[PDB]
Amino acid sequence: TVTEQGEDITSKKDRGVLKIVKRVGNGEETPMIGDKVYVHYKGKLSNGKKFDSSHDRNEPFVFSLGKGQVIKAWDIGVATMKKGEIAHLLIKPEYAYGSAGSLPKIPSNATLFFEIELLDFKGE
Ligand SMILES: COc1cc2cc(OC)c1OC/C=C/COCCOC(=O)[C@@H]1CCCCN1C(=O)[C@H]2C1CCCCC1
Repeated sequence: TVTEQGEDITSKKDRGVLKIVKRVGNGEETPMIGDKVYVHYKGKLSNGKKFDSSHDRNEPFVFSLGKGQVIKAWDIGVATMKKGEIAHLLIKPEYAYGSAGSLPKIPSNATLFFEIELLDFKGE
């Protein structure tokens, strides 16, 4: 395998967000912009120095798709997913925290990795 694998799901096609479907989902609907979305996730910096998971909070993570409550990669990435799907996302800094970073958690120009399971979504 290669590092830069997965489908480029960016609009600009700059391979900034690469997606692999690891578990196929059910039903033909993906969420609409503005839908409330319910997920479980495991995330990390590619340097392995930091890790975050919804399981640490012992409850699904909920956000409104496409409202910028999460990094760009998530708004783009979760919009592509079916209910029940598990996907991996490899994310360059331009679709995460950029050259400014987000200290102390996220250094400048960080690459991020997430596994996300789309549990459900509801039209608000
Ligand atoms: C567990 O707490 C955090 C988790 C992430 C980022 C954080 O601040 C940048 C962060 O600090 C508290 C702030 C939370 C508010 O949302 C920040 C935006 O977070 C995000 O957009 C993405 C996706 C949704 C789950 C959290 N996200 C994060 O990047 C995590 C990081 C934490 C470090 C490992 C890689 C993931």
